[PDB]
Amino acid sequence: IPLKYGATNEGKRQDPAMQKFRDNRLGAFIHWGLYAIPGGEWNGKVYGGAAEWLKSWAKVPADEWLKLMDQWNPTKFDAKKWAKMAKEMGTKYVKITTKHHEGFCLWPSKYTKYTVANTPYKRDILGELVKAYNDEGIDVHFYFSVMDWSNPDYRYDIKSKEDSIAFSRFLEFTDNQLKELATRYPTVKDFWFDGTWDASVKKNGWWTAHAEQMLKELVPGVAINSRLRADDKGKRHFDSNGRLMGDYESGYERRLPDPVKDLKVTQWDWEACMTIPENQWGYHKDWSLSYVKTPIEVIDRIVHAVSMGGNMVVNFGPQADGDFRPEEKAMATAIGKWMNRYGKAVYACDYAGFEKQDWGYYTRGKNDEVYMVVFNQPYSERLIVKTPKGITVEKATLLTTGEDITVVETTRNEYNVSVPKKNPGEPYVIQLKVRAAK
Amino acid sequence: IPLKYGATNEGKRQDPAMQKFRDNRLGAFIHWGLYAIPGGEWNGKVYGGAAEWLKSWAKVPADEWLKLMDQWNPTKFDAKKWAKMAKEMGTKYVKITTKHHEGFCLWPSKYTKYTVANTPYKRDILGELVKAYNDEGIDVHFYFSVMDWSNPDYRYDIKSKEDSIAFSRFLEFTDNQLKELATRYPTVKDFWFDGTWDASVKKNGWWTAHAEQMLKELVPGVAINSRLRADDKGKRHFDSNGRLMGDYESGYERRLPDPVKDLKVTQWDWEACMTIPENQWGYHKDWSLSYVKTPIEVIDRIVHAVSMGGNMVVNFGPQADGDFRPEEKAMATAIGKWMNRYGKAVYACDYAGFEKQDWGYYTRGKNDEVYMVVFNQPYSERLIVKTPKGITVEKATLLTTGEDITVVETTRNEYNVSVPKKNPGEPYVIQLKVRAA
Ligand SMILES: C[C@@H]1O/C(=N\OC(=O)Nc2ccccc2)[C@@H](O)[C@H](O)[C@@H]1O
Ligand SMILES: C[C@@H]1O/C(=N\OC(=O)Nc2ccccc2)[C@@H](O)[C@H](O)[C@@H]1O
Repeated sequence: IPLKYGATNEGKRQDPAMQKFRDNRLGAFIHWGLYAIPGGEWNGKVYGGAAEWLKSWAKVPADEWLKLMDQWNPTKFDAKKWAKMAKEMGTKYVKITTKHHEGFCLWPSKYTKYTVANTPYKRDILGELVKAYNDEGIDVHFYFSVMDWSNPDYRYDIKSKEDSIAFSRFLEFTDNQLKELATRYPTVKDFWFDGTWDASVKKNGWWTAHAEQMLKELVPGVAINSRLRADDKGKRHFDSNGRLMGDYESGYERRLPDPVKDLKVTQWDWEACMTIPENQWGYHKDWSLSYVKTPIEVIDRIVHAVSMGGNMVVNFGPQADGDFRPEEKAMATAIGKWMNRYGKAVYACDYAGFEKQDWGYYTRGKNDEVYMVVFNQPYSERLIVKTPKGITVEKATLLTTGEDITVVETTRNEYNVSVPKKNPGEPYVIQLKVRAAK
Repeated sequence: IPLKYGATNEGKRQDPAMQKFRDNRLGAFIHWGLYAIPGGEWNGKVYGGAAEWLKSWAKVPADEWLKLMDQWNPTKFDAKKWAKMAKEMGTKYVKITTKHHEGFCLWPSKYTKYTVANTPYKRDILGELVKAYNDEGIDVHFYFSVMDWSNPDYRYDIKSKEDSIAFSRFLEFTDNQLKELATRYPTVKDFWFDGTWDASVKKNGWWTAHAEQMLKELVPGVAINSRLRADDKGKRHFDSNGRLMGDYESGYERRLPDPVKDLKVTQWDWEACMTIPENQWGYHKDWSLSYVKTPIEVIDRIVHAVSMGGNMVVNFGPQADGDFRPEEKAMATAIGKWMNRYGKAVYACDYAGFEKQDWGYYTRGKNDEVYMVVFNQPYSERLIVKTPKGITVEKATLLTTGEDITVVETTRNEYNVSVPKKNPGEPYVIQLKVRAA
């Protein structure tokens, strides 16, 4: 099908900027906005829904919601501390909410009064974060919500002549903010779009293709996520020729691809994001309301992503005062101790092409290292490895100690790899040397 | 498709005899015959192939092979010590080679001279084992090879009038031995046929249906394996309508059914068999030539079978002297030590209807117990349980202790059934209380 506004990449991008986005592998997400103030409570009622949607849950008028700017004073905010927290965690990039659905900008936009500038704190939070993260060697990605609850020219659908004209004004406004972010903060490496699912955006595929090109023209090598993009026909993420639009698929949140049934995902770049609670992105005061993931449950999902050729981003919702809740400091600390030991099987790794086994995941390094990441320790003391046609295992090594690991052939294309003599007592890595028959 | 010699069961038999066959779940195989004497070596060459096929590997003439009878003298043999070893192991049934391809009979058959009777030992080994196993409360099943290298009336195909005349004589001989086993040893619970794959048997489907019928008449509630059976069109195991013949499917000697892709096996009774080495059933003197399974690799396979509504039989190949090699005594000892702790999860258990998880297998007790048989201990300290649509986990208990196990709900239809407060330190069992509505 001829499309003017469909996909622009033939397979994965291999330019250095995309290779860096991919090699980074582990990200953090920051959700910070006016929603951190009520933290899921409005007018004495606590709402179970995602805190950053509280304006919706509590049916708050825009005027009353955005009045929260008068209370915005994150006195314990310290962009250097935040960047050290991310660096200690082992995050290679941070994705920041520049503007959520609420419409409150974390940078002093000249296109709205609903920004950091018009609060008691006054400071350009986005700018302080970009510089602090960048000083730590950490890449910065901008989340941006097209849907904007603060602009009455937004429309969910086009059902009239006045909807058409208002939505045209809305797209001009959106272009102004996007160009302003690209120009103010040229170290930006990615635009992660949200609030682009409505019938209104679907009917403006041309506009989604325009925003992608506009930002690519302003920011050499910038990445753009698939959630932005609709084609000529208003088909999202993948065009009507089934090709991926944008630079990477960003449709995975809180259910990762099946390691046996979804090997299709290894054909394109992709990024999963995840919450620590079941479904809280912004600060919610009461994490007793849903299940809260442990560090290992989070590390399992990071390795799972990389094992299938994808990035993983772990969300944080900072407190209204500018500090991180205890649960989130414990998470970043725990992930960071594990990444310092075992990160060689995450950073710059990818799909290995081996059949999934029960003990954990395989990942593949740039020089054909095959890492076994063991999450489930067999009582048998043998890790089953089934090799693809023509692949043999020549050696196994415990990554953290360098100790040689016994490898025994059990049948054609199957080995037992021995567990370490001493139980590592957490998820661990055995590095395989393998050979391809010519 | 209209069939006279297709399936005789509609779904699973549920008479007490089949319920016993199924509840037993854990079997032992015994491969014992003349092949135990050479143990895979013939004229100074050790053959790497299955030792019970040595006659075929070394191309031994029947006359020369069957002369091994002259050396058959297992003076270390004691059926009571065999029946005790099987009892310690937690085996509920024993499948015994009455006659393997070589055609040497472990019972004094009237229809051939190639029997224990015509050896120095003289004694009815089969009858001795039947009594010893039965007195320890162990069911006894008869392996029987229709293909018989001792009888020149055997044919692989029927391509001449002489082929027809000879094979007809061979089927008469086969019926005689089958009738003789069923009458001499009426405690027999099952006949597990082998040597039935040749065009000669496939083209005589009527006969396979006759041997099943004849044995079911002589032995009330006897089981008959799928391997015997060919229908009217020569379709084996499953008839041309896709319906299982005999009382259970006998396969998965190479690989067990896949826990995700082959849930279809839960629809019929089935039994897997396995070797401890990669492919040795009869005694082979050199177990260094292939990989030898550890006890936990064997218990993994047993639990896998029951988790998919199947039986598992672990093979033993006794030495020519009538004793068992050190590796087989260690295996039997270890399987029993584990089965005494955790056997509630195996005996009289079946498919649980739960989505397979990485840490191990579900089995279902007769009263809706759900056992998590944990082989792969998560560092997370959380065992993921996705329940089917309309099931909840009310509690969890370390089977060996009484100790209660924290269940946490995580999403709709998912839990972190906690691991036991203390790590059972081997494949272990946590028991779940479920509830539907
Ligand atoms: C990154 C997160 O994502 C969102 N929305 O994304 C989706 O709705 N994703 C989605 C929905 C259905 C299927 C797949 C993805 C936001 O509304 C949320 O507040 C947060 O910023
Ligand atoms: C029980 C064992 O089984 C045999 N044959 O069985 C099979 O080959 N079984 C099989 C093969 C393919 C698919 C399913 C079952 C015999 O030749 C062997 O000596 C041993 O007695």
